[PDB]
Amino acid sequence: SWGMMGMLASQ
Amino acid sequence: SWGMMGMLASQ
Amino acid sequence: SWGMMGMLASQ
Amino acid sequence: SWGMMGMLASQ
Amino acid sequence: SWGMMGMLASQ
Amino acid sequence: SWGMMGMLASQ
Amino acid sequence: SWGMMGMLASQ
Amino acid sequence: SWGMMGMLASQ
Amino acid sequence: SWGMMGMLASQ
Amino acid sequence: SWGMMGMLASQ
Amino acid sequence: SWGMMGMLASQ
Amino acid sequence: SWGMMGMLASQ
Amino acid sequence: SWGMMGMLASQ
Amino acid sequence: SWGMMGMLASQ
Amino acid sequence: SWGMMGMLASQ
Amino acid sequence: SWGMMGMLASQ
Amino acid sequence: SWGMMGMLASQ
Amino acid sequence: SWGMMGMLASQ
Amino acid sequence: SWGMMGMLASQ
Amino acid sequence: SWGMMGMLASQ
Repeated sequence: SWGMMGMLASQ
Repeated sequence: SWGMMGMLASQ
Repeated sequence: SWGMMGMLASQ
Repeated sequence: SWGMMGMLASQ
Repeated sequence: SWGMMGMLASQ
Repeated sequence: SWGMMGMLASQ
Repeated sequence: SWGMMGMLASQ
Repeated sequence: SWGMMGMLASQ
Repeated sequence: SWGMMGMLASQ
Repeated sequence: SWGMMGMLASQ
Repeated sequence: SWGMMGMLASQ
Repeated sequence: SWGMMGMLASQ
Repeated sequence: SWGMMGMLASQ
Repeated sequence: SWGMMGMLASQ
Repeated sequence: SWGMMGMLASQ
Repeated sequence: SWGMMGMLASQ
Repeated sequence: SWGMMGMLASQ
Repeated sequence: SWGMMGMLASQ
Repeated sequence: SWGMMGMLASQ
Repeated sequence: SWGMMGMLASQ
């Protein structure tokens, strides 16, 4: 089993 | 301004 | 079994 | 302005 | 079994 | 202005 | 079994 | 302005 | 402005 | 079994 | 401005 | 089994 | 300004 | 400005 | 089993 | 089993 | 200004 | 300004 | 088993 | 088993 999380934020 | 997030889960 | 979630927001 | 989200589940 | 949900909003 | 949503379920 | 969903929005 | 959506399910 | 999303599930 | 999700947004 | 994301899962 | 996730954001 | 984070777990 | 991230998992 | 975490922040 | 993670950010 | 950190664990 | 990081794990 | 940690900070 | 980590930062 495997999981991934990705987040990108910019102003 | 910008923002994006993503998640993936697999069992 | 598997699931995905994606979100994108911008001003 | 813009925003979109998506979800997918598979058992 | 599987389900999907998609939403898009804009001003 | 604009907005659209969709759902699909399959058992 | 299989399903597809496609959405396109533009201003 | 424009918008179109589509869904297809096959068991 | 523009936005499009797509999902495909196959069991 | 397999699934895919793709999203594109632009202002 | 621009943004795109993608996910693929295969069991 | 295998999964992939890709995200690209730009202003 | 900018910021991005990512996590991956595999058992 | 620019930013991109990617993840790949294979069991 | 293995996990990874990556973070990038900038002003 | 194997996994990879790559991130690139620039202003 | 800039800052990035990373961690990897493998059992 | 620029920054990139990468990780690879193989069991 | 093995682990790694890397940190970089700059003003 | 083996792992690698690489980081590059510049102003």
